[PDB]
Amino acid sequence: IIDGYKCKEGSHPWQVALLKGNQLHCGGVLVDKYWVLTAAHCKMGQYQVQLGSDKIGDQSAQKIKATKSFRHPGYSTKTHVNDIMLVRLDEPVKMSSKVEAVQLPEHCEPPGTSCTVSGWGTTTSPDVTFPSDLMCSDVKLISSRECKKVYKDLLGKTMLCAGIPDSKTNTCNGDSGGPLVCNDTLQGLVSWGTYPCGQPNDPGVYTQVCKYKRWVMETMKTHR
Ligand SMILES: CN(C)/N=C1/CN(CC(=O)Nc2cccc(-c3cnn(C)c3)c2)C(=O)[C@H](Cc2c(Cl)cccc2Cl)CN1
Repeated sequence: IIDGYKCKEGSHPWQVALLKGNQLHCGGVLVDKYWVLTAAHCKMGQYQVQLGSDKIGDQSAQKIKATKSFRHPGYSTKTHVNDIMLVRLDEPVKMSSKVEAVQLPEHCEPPGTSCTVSGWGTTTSPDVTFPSDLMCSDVKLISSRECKKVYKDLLGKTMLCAGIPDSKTNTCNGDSGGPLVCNDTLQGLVSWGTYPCGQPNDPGVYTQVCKYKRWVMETMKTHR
C-alpha cells in the first residue's frame, strides 16, 4: 500500500496473509471458517495462511496450511480476466476479536462509493519497503467509462477500478488478492495497477466480486 496508514486494530479481522513458507506471497480475505478468497494469480501448490494478526509473520498468529485451490476456470494469464480464486483451509479457523469472515456482496456498489483496501505490500515503488503492520488505503470506486480512459482495452467487464483523484494512495506489490471493502461488503480483490505504483490518476484494478456471487456460492456449497 502506497500512501496509506496502519489499519486500525481489529478493523480488518478478515485479512489473511498467504505465505510461501514464511514469506509474503499474497493477501487474501476470509469468507468462512474454512475458505479464503483471493486472486487467481496468487495460486500455489500449497500455502501457509496467517490469520488473526495485523503483523506479518506474527509468530503468535494462527497459521493454517492450505493445499486446495479453486481458480475461476475463466482466469486468463494473458489478460487477467476472472482473477479470482477460493482456497480451502486444511483446518477451520477459530473466530475471535481478531478473526472474522467478511460479508460477501448482495449488490454491486456504484462509482463514487467510499472503500478501503488493505495489505502488507511494499509502501514504496519502485524501490521496495515491506511493512510489518497491515496498511490501509481509502479509495473510491471509479466508473468503467472513466477508468477506460486510462486503461482502454486492458479493462474487462468484471474488473473494478478504484482510487482518489490526484493521490498516490494505492495498491502495490504484495497487496495482490487482498480485500477492497465498501459499505461493509467485499467489492473487490486486488488484481493489478500501473508500475511503478502510486502514480496519481492511475487507478487500482480489482476483480469485481459482486459479479461472482453464483460461482463463489457453488464452490463453497456444502449441501444438496
Ligand atoms: C495480475 N498482475 C498483472 N500481476 C501482478 C503482479 N503482482 C504479484 C507480485 O508482485 N507479488 C509479490 C509478492 C511479494 C513480494 C513481491 C516483490 C516485489 N519486489 N520484491 C523485491 C518482492 C511481489 C503484484 O503484486 C502486482 C502489484 C501491483 C498492484 Cl496490486 C498495483 C499497481 C502496481 C503493482 Cl506492481 C499486481 N499484479
